[PDB]
Amino acid sequence: VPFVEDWDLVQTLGEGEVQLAVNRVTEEAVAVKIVNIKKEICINKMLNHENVVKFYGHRREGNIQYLFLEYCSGGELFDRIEPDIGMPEPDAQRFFHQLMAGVVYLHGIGITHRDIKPENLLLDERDNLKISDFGLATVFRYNNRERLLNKMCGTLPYVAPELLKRREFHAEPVDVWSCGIVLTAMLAGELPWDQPSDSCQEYSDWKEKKTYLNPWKKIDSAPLALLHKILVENPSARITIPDIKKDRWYNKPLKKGAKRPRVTS
Ligand SMILES: COc1cc2c(cc1OC)-c1n[nH]c(-c3ccc(O)cc3)c1C2
Repeated sequence: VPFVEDWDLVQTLGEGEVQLAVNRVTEEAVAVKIVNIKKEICINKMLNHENVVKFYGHRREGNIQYLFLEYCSGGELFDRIEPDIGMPEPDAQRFFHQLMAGVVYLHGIGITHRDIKPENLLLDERDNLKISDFGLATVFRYNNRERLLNKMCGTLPYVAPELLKRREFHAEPVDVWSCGIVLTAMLAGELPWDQPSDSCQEYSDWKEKKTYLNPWKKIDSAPLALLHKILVENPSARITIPDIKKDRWYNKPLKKGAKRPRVTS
């Protein structure tokens, strides 16, 4: 079948750069990443899950690497968050369920993302959350042996406090913490601190349990009981994903399914 391997770059999705590519024959839409990268390709080749951005393949034309990835027409979770407001709680709960399914998957295969934030959480046509960008990702468990991390990476507002205080740390509690910062952004439409350090007034207020202040003031007591268990400074006392799935707000019926077509009489 001629020309089925030809793609047209029709618009920039993000900045290397990510372009929306449309197949000349089929009109199938994919996102093409134009660019460390050797590790990114190898990690993406291991991934196959409904809440992880699909990897179709890669091609190298000289010095330029072309990564063929899933186009998520719903865009970023970031653009669903209304500044200083957030989003309806049943939406945030459904996105948080999906974020956990993805993170459970990655952790089960011994991969840590290390930069979870709403800019990286994409949405497909049915608003299904997909984790993206494996550029900072790494193997923390191999041959059933865990290796402690020491490399400082991520984005300061989403980084766990042990990354700024300790030489070495477990990988899984770091991704749990960032998921708790994402949940805060979804329910309050604002980040609680610039970084999780004692020098940060907002961070000290949280540790002092001053939940009468923002963003905690905008969050209902049931999701806020969950954020109290996630945003725990000691990563050994911090809630794990198996225990998150047992949380009351996490199991609270709130959201109806996607409205199906209906007629009366
Ligand atoms: C800013 O808006 C968007 C951004 C983006 C998309 C779609 C958007 O709007 C529909 C999209 N699909 N796949 C990807 C994407 C896929 C893999 C990756 O590593 C990085 C980005 C993006 C970014």
